[PDB]
Amino acid sequence: MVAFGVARQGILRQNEQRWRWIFRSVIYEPYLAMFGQVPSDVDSTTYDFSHCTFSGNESKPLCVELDEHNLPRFPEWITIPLVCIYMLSTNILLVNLLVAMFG
Amino acid sequence: ALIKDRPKFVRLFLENGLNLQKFLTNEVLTELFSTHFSTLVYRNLQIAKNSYNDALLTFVWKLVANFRRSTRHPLQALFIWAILQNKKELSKVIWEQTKGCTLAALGASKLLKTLAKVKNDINAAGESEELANEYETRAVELFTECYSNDEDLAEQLLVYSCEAWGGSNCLELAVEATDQHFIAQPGVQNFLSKQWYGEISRDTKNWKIILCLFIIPLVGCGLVSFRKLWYYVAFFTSPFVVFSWNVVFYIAFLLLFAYVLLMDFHSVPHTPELILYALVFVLFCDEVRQWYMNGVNYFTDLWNVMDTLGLFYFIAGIVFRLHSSNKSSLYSGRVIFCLDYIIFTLRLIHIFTVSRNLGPKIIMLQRMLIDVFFFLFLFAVWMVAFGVARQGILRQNEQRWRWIFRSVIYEPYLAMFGQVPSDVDSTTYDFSHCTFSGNESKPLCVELDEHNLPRFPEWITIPLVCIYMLSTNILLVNLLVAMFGYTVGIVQENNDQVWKFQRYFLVQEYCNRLNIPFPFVVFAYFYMVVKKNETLAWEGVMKENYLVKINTKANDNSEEMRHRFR
Amino acid sequence: YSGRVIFCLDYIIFTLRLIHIFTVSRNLGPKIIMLQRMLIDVFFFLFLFAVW
Ligand SMILES: CC(C)CCC[C@@H](C)[C@H]1CC[C@H]2[C@@H]3CC=C4C[C@@H](OC(=O)CCC(=O)O)CC[C@]4(C)[C@H]3CC[C@]12C
Ligand SMILES: CC(C)CCC[C@@H](C)[C@H]1CC[C@H]2[C@@H]3CC=C4C[C@@H](OC(=O)CCC(=O)O)CC[C@]4(C)[C@H]3CC[C@]12C
Ligand SMILES: CC(C)CCC[C@@H](C)[C@H]1CC[C@H]2[C@@H]3CC=C4C[C@@H](OC(=O)CCC(=O)O)CC[C@]4(C)[C@H]3CC[C@]12C
Ligand SMILES: CC(C)CCC[C@@H](C)[C@H]1CC[C@H]2[C@@H]3CC=C4C[C@@H](OC(=O)CCC(=O)O)CC[C@]4(C)[C@H]3CC[C@]12C
Ligand SMILES: CC(C)CCC[C@@H](C)[C@H]1CC[C@H]2[C@@H]3CC=C4C[C@@H](OC(=O)CCC(=O)O)CC[C@]4(C)[C@H]3CC[C@]12C
Ligand SMILES: CC(C)CCC[C@@H](C)[C@H]1CC[C@H]2[C@@H]3CC=C4C[C@@H](OC(=O)CCC(=O)O)CC[C@]4(C)[C@H]3CC[C@]12C
Ligand SMILES: CC(C)CCC[C@@H](C)[C@H]1CC[C@H]2[C@@H]3CC=C4C[C@@H](OC(=O)CCC(=O)O)CC[C@]4(C)[C@H]3CC[C@]12C
Ligand SMILES: FC(F)(F)c1ccccc1-c1cc(C(F)(F)F)c2[nH]c(C3=NOC4(CCCCC4)C3)nc2c1
Ligand SMILES: FC(F)(F)c1ccccc1-c1cc(C(F)(F)F)c2[nH]c(C3=NOC4(CCCCC4)C3)nc2c1
Repeated sequence: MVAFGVARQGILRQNEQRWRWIFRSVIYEPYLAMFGQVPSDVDSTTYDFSHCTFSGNESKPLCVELDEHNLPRFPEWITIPLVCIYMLSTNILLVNLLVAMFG
Repeated sequence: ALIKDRPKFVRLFLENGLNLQKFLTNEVLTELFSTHFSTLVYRNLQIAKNSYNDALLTFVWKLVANFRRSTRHPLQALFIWAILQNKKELSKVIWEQTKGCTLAALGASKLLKTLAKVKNDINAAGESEELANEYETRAVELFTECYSNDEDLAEQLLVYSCEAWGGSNCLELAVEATDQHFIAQPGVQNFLSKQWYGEISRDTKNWKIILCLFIIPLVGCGLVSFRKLWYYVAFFTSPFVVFSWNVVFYIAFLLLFAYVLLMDFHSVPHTPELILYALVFVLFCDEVRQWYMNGVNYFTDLWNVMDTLGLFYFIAGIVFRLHSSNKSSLYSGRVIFCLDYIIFTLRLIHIFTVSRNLGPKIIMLQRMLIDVFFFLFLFAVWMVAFGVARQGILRQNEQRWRWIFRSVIYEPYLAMFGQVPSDVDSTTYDFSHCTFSGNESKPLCVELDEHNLPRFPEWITIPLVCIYMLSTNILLVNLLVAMFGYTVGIVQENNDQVWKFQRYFLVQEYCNRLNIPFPFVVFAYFYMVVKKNETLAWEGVMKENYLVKINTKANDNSEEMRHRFR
Repeated sequence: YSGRVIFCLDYIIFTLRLIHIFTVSRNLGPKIIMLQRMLIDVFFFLFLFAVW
C-alpha cells in the first residue's frame, strides 16, 4: 500500500500540501482496494474532472498535473499496469495464501 | 593390498602394528599417484579442474599433478586418492586415521557432489550421491557428538582453520556445498546466535535491548546484561544494534523521500532534497564497497540487481530534473523518482527476512511461482479467447490499437475481481457513450442492422459472459487456493531448514564488515582508502568415541546368544 | 455478420487448443491433467446452485 500510494500520488498530483488528503490518497484508497473497488478512478483518462480542485479551498482531492492545454499529463501506460499488478497481488494471491496458512 | 582394494586386510595391517605415518613416503606416494591413478578418472579430473574449477578443485588437481610429476599432509593425499576412485570401505578406513576428520568429511562430500554432476552415467551418479550423503551424515553425527561433549571446544574447532587442506573452515565448506542440514543443527545455530548478539547476553529480552537502543542513558544502567565508558563501545559495536540502527535510518530515509516526492518538489531542489541526495550518496558508496568485496557473482542475486537498478534510476532522475527551464522534464524526473521509490520500498521485505517470525514465510514465497504461472496461463488464454470473440461479434473494424487492446484484454482482466466484463452484452442499456466515428476517445459503436436496433444477439453473448465469469472468478481462484495449501503443507517441513542457511549468510556478512552505524560510515571508508593442533587431538579422541559408539550400536543386536548356543 | 460470428466461435475453439498442446511442458502438463478429476465437485456445486 505504501509503495503504490506514494508512487501514484507523486506521478498524478503535485505538491498536495494537505496532510489529511495526502493520507487519504496514499493509504485509505489502496486499503479500500483490498476488498472490491479498483484503487483509483483517476488512473484512466477516459473520465476525470467535475470533482477536481485546482486550489485547496474545497474539501476535494487535488487536481491532476496538466501540461499545455487542459489535457492530463500523466501517462496511462505506466499507471494502468501498476494498478492491475497491485490488484492482482493484493485481492487474490495474498488472500489465498492467508487461507492456506490458516488451513 | 591397497592396489587390490582389500579394505579388511588394510585395516588388519594398520591395526596390527603398521606405522602408516612412516609408510607414506615421497617415493611411495609418487609411485602410487603416477601410475595407479585410473586414466579415466585422471581425464575426468583434468576436465573438471579445467572447466568448472573451484577453491578446492584447483588445490586437489595441483596436488595430484605435483605427485604425478614427482606441513605435508600425506595422509590427506592418500584419502583423496581412495575417494577419487570410488572405494567406500577403503575411504572410510583411511578417514579413520586423519587427524582432522570433520573438515575432511565435508571436503570429501563436496568433492563427490561436484564430480557427480559431470558424469553421464545414471548408476554412477546415484552411487556417488549415496556416498556423499553417507559422508554428510558422518560429519553431522561427529560434530553433534563433539558439541554435546564439549561446547567451547566444538566452537573453537569450527573457527579452527586448516593449514592448506582447502584453506577454509568447516563452515565455509558446508555453506559452499549448500549443506543445509549441517548448518541447521543446534550447535552451529547457537554459535551464530552468540556471534550475532556480540557482547550482549543472549538471554536478555529483545524488547529491553530495542528500548535501550533509542535512549542512550538506559544502556549505562543494569538493564542490559553485557556479560555473556567501555559499555558504549561494547554496545555500538554489536552487529545486532548496528542492523537495528540501519533499519531505523532506512525508514527515516523513506519518510524523507516520500515527503520530498509528494509534498516538496520544485524546479530548483531545496535543502531536504539535498539531504536526500547525501543519504543516497552514502548508500551508493556502500553499494560500491559491496561491489568491490565480491565479483560478478554479486550480480547473480535478484535483490542486488534490484538495488543497483534503483540507484541508477535515482541518478537518471537527478539528471532529468536539473533542466529547470523546461517543465516537460521535471515531471519525467519525478516519475522516475516514483519508480525508484517503489524499488527502494520493496527492499524492506528483503531486509526483514531475519525477524525469526516473518523470515520463513517470506522465504517460502519463492516456491509458489509455478502455481501462479499456471493460474496466469489459464487466465490469459481465456481472456484472449473471450475478448477476441466478443469484440468481433459486437463492433466491426475497430481500427485503433489502444482501444482494440483496451476491449480485448483490459476489461476481461477487470472481470476477474468483481465487475461483469461487459455492460454491452445486454441490449437493455446502450448508447450515449457510443462513437460512430473514431474522432472521440470512446469505444467503437456496436454493429447496427436496418434501423437503429443493435444487430448482435444476446442469446450467444450472455451465456458466454456467464461461463467466463463462473470459470475465472470462482473455479480458478479456488483451485489456486487448493494448490497453495498443498504446497505449504509439503514445504513447511523444509522451510525452516532453508531459512537457517540464509540466517547464517546474514550473520556472517554483517559480522564481516567493520560494523559502523550507517549515517557516518563514509569517514571509515574514506580513511581506510587512505590507509588502503590440540583441537585436532581432541577431535581425534571424539572420533574414536563416536566410532566405538557406532560399534556398540551395531553389537546391540543381541544376536550373540545364538552364537554362544552353537 | 453471421459468418463473422461463426468465425468468432471457431476462433474460441482454436484458441482452446493451446491448453491441449501445452500438456507437455513438464511444469504445466501435470496440473492440466489433474483438472479432469474435479468435475464431480463442480457438478455438485452446480446442482446445489441451480436448485437454489
Ligand atoms: C505482469 C502480470 C503479473 C500482470 C499483468 C496484467 C496484464 C493484463 C497487463 C500487462 C500489460 C498491460 C497493458 C500495457 C499497455 C496497455 C495500453 C493501454 O492503453 C493506453 O491508454 C496506452 C497509452 C495511450 O493512450 O496511448 C491500455 C491497457 C494496456 C493494454 C495494458 C492493460 C493490461 C496489461 C495487458
Ligand atoms: C525513527 C522513526 C522515523 C521510525 C519509528 C517506527 C518504528 C515503529 C520502527 C523504527 C525502527 C523499527 C525496529 C527496527 C528493528 C527491529 C528488530 C526486529 O527484530 C529483529 O530483527 C531480531 C532479529 C533476530 O531475531 O535475530 C523487530 C522490530 C524492530 C524493533 C523494528 C520495529 C519497528 C521500529 C521500532
Ligand atoms: C506513510 C508514508 C507517507 C511514509 C512511509 C512510511 C513507511 C516507512 C512506514 C509506514 C508503514 C510502516 C510499517 C508497518 C509494519 C511494519 C512491519 C514491522 O515488522 C516487525 O516489526 C517484525 C516483528 C517480528 O517479526 O518480530 C516493522 C515496522 C513496519 C515495516 C512499519 C515501518 C515502516 C512503514 C512501511
Ligand atoms: C513499467 C511499469 C509497469 C512500471 C514498472 C515498475 C514496477 C511495476 C516494477 C518495478 C520492480 C518490479 C518487481 C520486481 C520483483 C518482484 C517480485 C516478484 O515475485 C517474486 O519474485 C517472489 C519470489 C522472490 O522473493 O523473489 C513479482 C513481481 C515483482 C514485485 C516485480 C513486479 C513489477 C515491479 C514492482
Ligand atoms: C453451462 C454452465 C457451466 C453455466 C451456464 C449458466 C446458466 C445460468 C446459463 C445457461 C443458459 C443461459 C440462458 C440462455 C438463454 C437466455 C435468454 C436470454 O434472453 C434473451 O434476451 C434471448 C434473446 C432475445 O432477446 O430474444 C436471457 C438469459 C438466458 C435465460 C440465459 C441466462 C443464463 C443461462 C440459464
Ligand atoms: C493479443 C491478441 C490480439 C492476439 C492473441 C495472441 C495470443 C496468441 C498470445 C497472447 C497471450 C500469449 C500467451 C501468454 C502466456 C503463455 C504461456 C506460455 O507457456 C510456457 O511458456 C510454458 C513454460 C514451461 O512450462 O516451461 C507460452 C506463451 C503463452 C501461450 C503466450 C503465447 C500466446 C498468447 C496466448
Ligand atoms: C452457444 C453459445 C453459448 C456459444 C458456444 C461457444 C462456447 C461457449 C463453447 C465452445 C466450446 C465449449 C467448450 C468445450 C470444452 C470445455 C472444457 C470443459 O471442462 C473440461 O472438460 C475439463 C476436463 C478436460 O480437460 O477435458 C468445460 C467447458 C468447455 C470450456 C466448453 C464450454 C463452452 C465452449 C467454450
Ligand atoms: F501472496 C503473494 F505474496 F502475493 C505471493 C504469493 C505467491 C507467489 C508470489 C507472491 C508475491 C510476492 C511478492 C514479494 F514477496 F516479492 F513481495 C510480491 N510483490 C508484489 C508486488 N510488488 O509490488 C506490487 C505492489 C506495489 C506496486 C507494484 C506492484 C505488487 N506482488 C507479489 C506477489
Ligand atoms: F479451474 C478451472 F480451470 F476452472 C477448472 C477447475 C475444475 C474443473 C474444470 C475447470 C475448467 C477447465 C477448463 C479447461 F481446462 F478446459 F480449460 C476450462 N475452460 C473453461 C472455459 N473455456 O472457455 C471459457 C472462457 C473463454 C470463453 C468460453 C468459456 C471458460 N472453463 C474451464 C474450467
